[PDB]
This record gives sequence, structure tokens and C-alpha cells, in this order.
Amino acid sequence: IVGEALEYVNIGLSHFLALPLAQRISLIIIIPFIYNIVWQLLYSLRKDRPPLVFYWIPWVGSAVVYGMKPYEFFEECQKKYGDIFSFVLLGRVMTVYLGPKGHEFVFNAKLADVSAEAAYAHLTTPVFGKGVIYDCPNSRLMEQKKFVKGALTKEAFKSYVPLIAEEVYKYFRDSKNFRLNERTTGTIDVMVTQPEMTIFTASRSLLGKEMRAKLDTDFAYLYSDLDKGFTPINFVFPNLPLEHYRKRDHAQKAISGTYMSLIKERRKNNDIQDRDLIDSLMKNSTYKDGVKMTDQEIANLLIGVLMGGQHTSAATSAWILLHLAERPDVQQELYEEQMRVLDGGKKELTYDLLQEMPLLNQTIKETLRMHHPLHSLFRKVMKDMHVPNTSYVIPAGYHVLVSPGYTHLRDEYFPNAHQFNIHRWNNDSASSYSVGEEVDYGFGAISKGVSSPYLPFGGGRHRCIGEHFAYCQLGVLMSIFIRTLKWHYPEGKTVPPPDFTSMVTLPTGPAKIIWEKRNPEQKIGGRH
Ligand code: HEM
Ligand SMILES: CCCN(CCOc1c(Cl)cc(Cl)cc1Cl)C(=O)n1ccnc1
Repeated sequence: IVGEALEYVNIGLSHFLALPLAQRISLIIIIPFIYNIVWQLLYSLRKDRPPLVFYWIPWVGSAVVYGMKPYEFFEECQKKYGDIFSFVLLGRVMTVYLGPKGHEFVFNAKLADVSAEAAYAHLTTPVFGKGVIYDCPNSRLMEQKKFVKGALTKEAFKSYVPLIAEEVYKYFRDSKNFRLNERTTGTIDVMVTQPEMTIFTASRSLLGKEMRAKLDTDFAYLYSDLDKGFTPINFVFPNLPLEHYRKRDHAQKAISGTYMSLIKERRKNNDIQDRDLIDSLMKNSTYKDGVKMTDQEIANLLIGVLMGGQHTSAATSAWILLHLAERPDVQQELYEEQMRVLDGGKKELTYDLLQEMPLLNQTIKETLRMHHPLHSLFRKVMKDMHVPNTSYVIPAGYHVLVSPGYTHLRDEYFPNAHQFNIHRWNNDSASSYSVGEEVDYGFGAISKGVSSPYLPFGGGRHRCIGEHFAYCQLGVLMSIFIRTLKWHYPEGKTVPPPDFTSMVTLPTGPAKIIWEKRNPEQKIGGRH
């Protein structure tokens, strides 16, 4: 007789529901806390699952330590478990595969196994708009990248270089942070100057003179509002109604509206040349199945393409300025390269001459090695994936996290990895290179192997298409900085540590350097 025991299950439940509000709250906390803990212990039994990092608080998982110092988190985990391990992150299970094998396993994964758009769309679609990037099937993305690459050709870069140079000089002339016709020395915050210099140079050359002229007005404020939707807090709550969410949505309509306006006027005048990305997409945005991109979609694609490049590039020139500020030896060497290639300054900077500045391109390369703008790249796992040479299975619904930026900082692949050393790239100054066989996903032949320990631009179907644009812009900018200014730190200041909490891993500010003119009496012409 134990039906008598079932009587007391019933009675027991009855007394549960009758406990005071204090104990019941105490229990709605202690009961998932405990379940979680035995669940992990039970989980670590399975040999077909990668090791899972232990955590106390349910749902939150390892969010706090990962969110604040993800490379230290990765390293500590790698010591305990090796290169494959999992951890819970605000609701989700992230499986990290560290090292070159990890790049291979994730970047070169089969289309059917993983989805970038499933990982990213909830974050990007509201910022950029509907119908493009991650708000469309992968095949559509592939053709958009193709369309955009058509405004990123060598001949495009030859015409961008003087426009970008004009903008840097205008900024030296007019911005309160410099004013080189009035001041010979000054303090700047690189996280104030570099985003402005970036948006100004990127706008003028990819969007055109009209759009660049709008940045001189209050309209510029909308791009900032748009940033606030592109944060690792929309990370988790994609849409819950308070005000910076509205300003985001408002900015998107307003900016896309403006782009659509210029598009429609250019077509109404047949004022369609080869100046911009705008001209380019208007002439070339028909998918292979014959469907044309709408004017809304084109405008949304413009926002998305310029947003990403804006923050990665601005963060990178800020890090460059910061590393160089304590290396007058490297400024000196870069300066000598400038005098030699540009014949004392008597040659005008062109895209061709940029390619003959290996030490400048190595400086960019090395900065990107020590400061990858994105410490983590994600895919949602769509089908149970087996991990080669293990018994590990990664179930659908998990996420895979790859981190080439972590490998960038390993001594095994980069001797003295925490040292800024541009000469480690002697006779290897290329932004990237395919050491063999290629493949084409729809936007041109890129490398098939994604095993390089140096992968600032990722690889596989989702690979960056902006690398050459970014070197062009960073190149021109840094060439003018070097030729015009020397700079150094305020007393006792040094290279700041990264802030990893933002979307990109910019430096912890205020990040200030002191500039001074190389030629105090040099004037920059033009009306203002
Ligand atoms: C230093 C500058 C940059 C760095 C380090 C960088 C890095 C990256 C990385 C790592 C990815 C791959 C993301 C993933 O696989 O999850 C990517 C993708 C991409 N980037 Fe860049 N990027 C930079 C600048 C730019 C610029 C200037 C542009 C445009 C002109 C651009 C446009 C794109 C596009 C369209 C993708 C495709 C993403 C996809 O297919 O899912 N990026 N970038
Ligand atoms: C253009 C579509 C979104 N992208 C590409 C994917 O960007 C990412 C990356 Cl690389 C990581 C995470 Cl965590 C989220 C997003 Cl949206 C960009 O804005 N970027 C950023 C740098 N280069 C391009």
C-alpha cells in the first residue's frame, strides 16, 4: 500500500500552494537555481557534447565575464577544456571553436548547417531596414555583395583617393579639433576625431558630394541615433518600446528617405554616371532571376554597407594613432617612406602610389592584428553538426562562435603577440592573401582555405568585401597624418585597454594624444 504515498503527494502539493508569499518567492528562486546545477552535472556526463562552462545564475550564464573580457574568458576556458567548449549566454548556448580549425569549422560550414542571418537579423534589420543583408535569403545577400563590389574596383579606388585626401585636409583646416592654419599644436580625443574623419571620407566617396554636404547640417545627428540601435543591448532585447528605439526607427526612415530622394531625382534627370555606390547600384541591382531591387532596398543596402565600415575603420585608425603615439621610431620610419615614395611631397598621392608604401600598409595590418574590431562572429546552428576527429555533436539550436581576433593574439602563431611590431610583416604587406585554391559564392573568387591564423576579414560565403576600401581610406588618412603631424601621449598616458562592451572593440576613452605640425607655417588652401 503506497497509494497512501500518492495521497501525500497530493496533500504535499496542497501545502505547497498554501505556503506564505515569502517562502514561495524563496522557492521560485531556489528551485530553478538547483535544477540548473544538477542539469549541468548531468550534462557533463555526455561525451557527445563539448565541455560546458559552469555557471551559477540560470539563463544569464557566463554573460558577465564574457561580455567584459572575452579573450581572457576564452583563454581560461581553453586552458581547462582545450579549443572546443560551450557556455550559456543570456538564454542561448554558444559553442566556441578556437584556432584555425575553428575558422574552418565555422566560416567554411555548409550553407544548410548554419545561418548567419538567423544569428544577426534581429539586430541589423531594424537598423538598416527590410529586404536586405540579413532580411532576405543567403542567395540574395550573395548578389547584394556582388552589386556593391561593383563600386569597389581599382578604378573606383583611383577616383576615391583624391576625394578622401581633400576631405582629410578640409578636416585639418576646419574642424575645431585641429585648425592647422591657426594652431601648430593641440590635444585631441581620437574617439572624437576618427569617427568624424571616417564618416566624412566614407560619405564623400561612396555616397557622393550631395550626401557629404548633408553631413554639414543637423542631419548628421541622425547617423548617431542610428548607432544607438546597433548596440550589444539590442543584442538581447531587439524591440521593447522606449525612446532610443524610436530615434533609431526614425533615423532609418529619414536617412533611407534621403537616399531614395537622391536616387529618384538622378533617374528623373538621367543624371546617372559612375561617381558613386549610388550610381553603381542604380545601374546594377537586378538579381539573376530578373527581380530588381526597390529604391527602398537599395537605400537600405547603402545604410548597412556604410554603417559596418564606419565603426570598424574608425576604431582602427584610432588604434593606429594610439600605437604610433608611443613609437616616434615608427613615425620616423613611416615619414621616410612617405618622402621616398612621394618624392619629398612633390608627388600627389594616388591609389597606385599607396600600393608602394609597404611599411604604412604593414602598420594597418599589424593594428588589425592586435585590434580586431569584432572579437566574436556568430552563426545559428541549423542541423546537428558533427565535429571532425571528435565524438562531439553540436545540436541544432546551438550557436557557433568563432574568434580569429583571439588567435591574432596567441604567441604560437605570432611570436611576441602582445608587442606592436610592423616588421613582423616585412615582405608581406598585403591586406590578406589566398595561399592557394579559390572558390566563388556569388560575389567573386575568394580563398577556399580559411585556415590562416590571421583572418581580420573572415572568410567563406560571409567574407568582408570592404577590405580594399578600408585600406584605401586608412591608407590615405594615415599618409596625410604622417606627412603633416607628429604626435605623442600626455605625460604618463599610454595605449588604453579595449572596451569590449560596444559592438566593436574600440579603445577605452578618453583616448587623448598631443599633435604638433611638422611644418608650423604650412597653410591649407580653400574657402571657409
Ligand atoms: C577594418 C575594416 C573592416 C574589418 C576588420 C571588417 C571585418 C569583417 C568581418 C570579420 C566580416 C565577416 C563577418 C562574419 O563572417 O560573421 C565582414 C563582413 C562584411 N563586411 Fe567588413 N570589415 C571591415 C570594413 C568593411 C567595409 C569598409 C565595408 C564596406 C565598404 C564592409 C562591408 C562588409 C560586408 C558587406 C560583409 C558581409 C557580411 C556577410 O556576408 O554576412 N566591411 N567584415
Ligand atoms: C553589413 C552587414 C553587417 N555587417 C557584417 C556583419 O557584422 C556583424 C559582425 Cl561581423 C559580428 C556581429 Cl556580432 C554582428 C554583426 Cl551585424 C557589418 O556591419 N560589418 C561590420 C564590419 N564589417 C561589416
